[PDB]
Amino acid sequence: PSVFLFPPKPKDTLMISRTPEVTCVVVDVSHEDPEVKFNWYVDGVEVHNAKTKPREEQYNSTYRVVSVLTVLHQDWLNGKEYKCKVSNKALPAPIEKTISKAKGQPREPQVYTLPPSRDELTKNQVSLTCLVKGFYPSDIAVEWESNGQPENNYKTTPPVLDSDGSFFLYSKLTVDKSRWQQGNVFSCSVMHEALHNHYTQKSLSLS
Amino acid sequence: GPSVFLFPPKPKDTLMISRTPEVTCVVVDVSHEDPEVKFNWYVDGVEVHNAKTKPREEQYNSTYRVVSVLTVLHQDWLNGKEYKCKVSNKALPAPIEKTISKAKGQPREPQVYTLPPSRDELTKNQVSLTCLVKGFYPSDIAVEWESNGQPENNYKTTPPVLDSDGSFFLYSKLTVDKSRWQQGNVFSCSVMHEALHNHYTQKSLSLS
Ligand SMILES: *[C@@H]1O[C@H](CO[C@H]2O[C@@H](C)[C@@H](O)[C@@H](O)[C@@H]2O)[C@@H](O[C@@H]2O[C@H](CO)[C@@H](O[C@@H]3O[C@H](CO[C@H]4O[C@H](CO)[C@@H](O)[C@H](O)[C@@H]4O[C@@H]4O[C@H](CO)[C@@H](O[C@@H]5O[C@H](CO)[C@H](O)[C@H](O)[C@H]5O)[C@H](O)[C@H]4NC(C)=O)[C@@H](O)[C@H](O[C@H]4O[C@H](CO)[C@@H](O)[C@H](O[C@@H]5O[C@H](CO)[C@@H](O)[C@H](O)[C@H]5NC(C)=O)[C@@H]4O)[C@@H]3O)[C@H](O)[C@H]2NC(C)=O)[C@H](O)[C@H]1NC(C)=O
Ligand SMILES: *[C@@H]1O[C@H](CO[C@@H]2O[C@@H](C)[C@@H](O)[C@@H](O)[C@@H]2O)[C@@H](O[C@@H]2O[C@H](CO)[C@@H](O[C@@H]3O[C@H](CO[C@H]4O[C@H](CO)[C@@H](O)[C@H](O)[C@@H]4O[C@@H]4O[C@H](CO)[C@@H](O)[C@H](O)[C@H]4NC(C)=O)[C@@H](O)[C@H](O[C@H]4O[C@H](CO)[C@@H](O)[C@H](O)[C@@H]4O)[C@@H]3O)[C@H](O)[C@H]2NC(C)=O)[C@H](O)[C@H]1NC(C)=O
Repeated sequence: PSVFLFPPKPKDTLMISRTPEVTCVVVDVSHEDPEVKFNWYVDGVEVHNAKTKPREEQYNSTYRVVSVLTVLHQDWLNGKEYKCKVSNKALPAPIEKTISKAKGQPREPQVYTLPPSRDELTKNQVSLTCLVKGFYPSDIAVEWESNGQPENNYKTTPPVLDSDGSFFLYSKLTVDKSRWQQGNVFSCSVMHEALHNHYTQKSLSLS
Repeated sequence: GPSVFLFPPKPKDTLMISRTPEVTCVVVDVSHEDPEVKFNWYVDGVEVHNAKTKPREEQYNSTYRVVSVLTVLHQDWLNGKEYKCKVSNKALPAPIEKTISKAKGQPREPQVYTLPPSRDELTKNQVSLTCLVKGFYPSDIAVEWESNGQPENNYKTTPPVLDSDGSFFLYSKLTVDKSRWQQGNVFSCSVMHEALHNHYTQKSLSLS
């Protein structure tokens, strides 16, 4: 019997219209001892909002029990602590797990778009690059668009700790060479708490 | 009870015959009651006898740690042989077996591209030189930067990322003083991977 606690998605905390949530997952619940119990706290003050999702019977004859707590955007971004407490018959003592946003002064990301290398122009597809550096903490969302429509053939690296204590990442969008050569505009969109309106975009085109 | 961890060789050690690649079997949580541990090693299921076992080390939590190292042949690892470490201890009901090998699949040659700093970044005192490596399989790779034949210090590389075609990509970022870039120095990104000729390639970047 083990307990894991998961933070909300960055995009959910940065847009007021979306619903962020903390997730508490209990694994390795035996058939002999069901009836896992959940206690949730926020800065020590107990809350009663959580919902217990239906459990799954797994392939190795165990169960996974999930509890979800909805959180306010300003609570999470202010640094409040969330504690999940799990009690089962098989456990000797209740298990406590805690999570919160990383502490420290937030730092604004710098966004740079880089066109394909000239050597890549011999291929059928080319890579468009979006470098995002200098940001803190590491919670961030990156998306690509063109003509106001989302592009989907992109992949983003995990954040990497840089030598000055900030984070950086790269996002790579793959497009057909003919779309690049015709002059279409491609945009890298970045969402982070230290940005004005939590959002900025940078464009790239051959022109 | 004891736990067993098996570690692969470092990518640079398998790619240069002058270096020595090694597989490491590490056993933790050996009790003070039953400290005797036995190792058996197999390569493709055939037992080998040239492994080197270090003396047990007492930890501050009243347990022992034991390490056994097997030196491997470069061609054996690159040909996909499987290495098994088996650990026997009287506190166990059965021996513990762990297996490791190179990732399965056909190797694919990396494409290496260097990208100069963005124009918007030239207002800064430091600039970023970018090395993109894409299309490679498997993900075991080594990336380094140098200038004028001497290694550069201030770079960081992302972990490999699985792309949409089943191959991997990564980026490496070198941070340099703007003055060094604007004076026409040559910077070079070097890459080591099994699918490259001589396991090595290099690509340069300069103002010009
Ligand atoms: C019997 O079967 C059990 C279950 O069946 C599964 O078995 C598996 C082996 C597998 O084969 C499956 O086929 C099968 O279904 C099985 O139980 C295992 O146990 C594993 C460990 O023993 C456990 O692995 C851990 O996984 C977590 C992360 O798990 C998430 O990611 C995986 C993919 O990596 C997903 O598959 C999984 O479903 C989890 O999903 C994430 O969580 C939620 C819900 O999905 C998402 O969050 C929400 O998402 C919604 C949208 O869906 C909203 O967005 C919402 O807002 C969100 O909140 C989240 O997005 C999901 N993520 C992804 C990517 O999808 C890892 O964290 C573990 O890694 C640990 O590694 C080290 C080494 O131990 C640990 O030290 C470390 O711990 C912490 O690390 C911190 C670092 O900062 C540190 O600060 C802490 O101190 C430290 N703490 C401790 C105590 O160390 C990491 O935690 C680990 O890999 C499996 O997940 C689990 N199965 C399942 C299904 O969960 C049994 O093992 C098996 N055998 C037996 C004998 O019983
Ligand atoms: C008693 O104490 C032991 C020693 O710990 C010391 O004392 C305690 C009090 C602490 O202060 C420690 O910090 C201190 O070191 C404990 O041993 C540890 O046990 C845990 C498991 O219980 C081991 O965790 C496993 O670690 C794997 C990676 O380990 C590498 O990296 C470590 C740093 O991150 C490093 O310390 C290790 O030595 C090891 O280093 C590699 O060694 C090889 C060969 O020598 C080299 O080739 C590599 O280059 C080295 N790498 C680096 C980065 O240097 C993890 O991979 C592993 O996770 C895997 O399995 C888990 C499931 O268990 C999966 O969830 C996961 O996804 C992954 O697949 C696992 O976490 C730890 O390594 C042990 N420490 C040492 C030093 O051996 C005892 O646990 C403790 N016992 C009790 C009862 O308290």
